[PDB]
Amino acid sequence: FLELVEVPCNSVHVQGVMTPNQMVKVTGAGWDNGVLEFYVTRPTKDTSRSHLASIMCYSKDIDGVPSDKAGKCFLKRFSGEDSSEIDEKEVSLPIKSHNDAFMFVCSSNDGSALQCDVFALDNTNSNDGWKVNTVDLGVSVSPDLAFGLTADGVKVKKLYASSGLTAINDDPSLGCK
Repeated sequence: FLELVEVPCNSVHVQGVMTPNQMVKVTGAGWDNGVLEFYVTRPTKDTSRSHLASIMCYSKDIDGVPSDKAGKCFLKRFSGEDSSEIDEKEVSLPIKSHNDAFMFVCSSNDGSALQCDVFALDNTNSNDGWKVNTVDLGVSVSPDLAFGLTADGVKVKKLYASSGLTAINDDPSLGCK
């Protein structure tokens, strides 16, 4: 959307702060097993990182997932001061299954709040089209935010950021290649 450039790495690490209206995009075709986690981390303030926010999606198509979790997604917020968990909350997102294709598109409208558009193509009925819901992550932009996925076997993971965003593209520890 607009001028998105692929980030040749495994996650999107922003240099500095996100100005308003730039975007980062994380896409995949699904995952193999377990929970899908979309993360936003920030630098801890020795040079380590801490979660700022997390979206965890439980597949409706894996036997044994609790009935109160299966096919649901949850937003976990963390304190931007002591890295403490503030709260968890169910959020309405179109990702229902680990066989769905999906995209996360995150931006800050005013340089302060972070929100993401979450797109999914439901595998269990891929004959409907794409669906999208927007989620406010309920945290504020900090310098040097990182965005990515943590999951067992994400299929065809690709990453993009706005042209005007400074994204790390040469750190071998981020799988940059």
